[PDB]
Amino acid sequence: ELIKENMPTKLYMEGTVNNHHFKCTSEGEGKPYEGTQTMRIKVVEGGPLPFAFDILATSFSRTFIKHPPGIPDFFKQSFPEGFTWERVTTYEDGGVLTATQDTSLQDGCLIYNVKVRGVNFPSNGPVMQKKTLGWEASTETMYPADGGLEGRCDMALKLVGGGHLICNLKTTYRSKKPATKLKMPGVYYVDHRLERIKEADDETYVEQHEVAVARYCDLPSK
Repeated sequence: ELIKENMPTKLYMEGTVNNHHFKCTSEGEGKPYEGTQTMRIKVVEGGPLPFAFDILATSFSRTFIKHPPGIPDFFKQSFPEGFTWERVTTYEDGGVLTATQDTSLQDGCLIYNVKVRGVNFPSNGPVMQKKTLGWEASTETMYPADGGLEGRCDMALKLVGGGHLICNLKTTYRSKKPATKLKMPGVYYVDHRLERIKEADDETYVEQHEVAVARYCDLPSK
């Protein structure tokens, strides 16, 4: 329909982490019905960053989740109007990262505008010492609430040396489409894997790939 089998993306990000101002742009494409996509990211102001890029990774694309037929796709249904989200990520060592995003569809292209704000990352911790090795796979639970979706998950950042730094994510996804036009899902789950494919020049160029698939819980009941 409006969301084709192949779909290009463009993203504009602006933020500050521990008072460090920066900007990024990216471009990618993916297969929205297959749940895959790639993003090529450039830090265009404030580079090289004094924190691990990993903490921005999830801020760089909900349309590219594979929803099987029994699960109404909130995000795909939101077009042509699009949707927005806002998220708080709380790291167990005190860093907090907040992000808000607008998603819109313009002349065949998904356009993302993202504002990020990070505070209280410990100067001695692995994020500011850039001692991280990317994210483990994780599962996000989606709960319908008041016309929108509440996403919740935990994620863990691999550390150089072994071990993980754990964080908790809370997101609220809201549609710009009128609620009369949206079939809401029930509770469901999204499994994600987000991998870095390439990086250059002290993380001022990064290429990421995500795969994300929605499912219900297949565990037996009574």
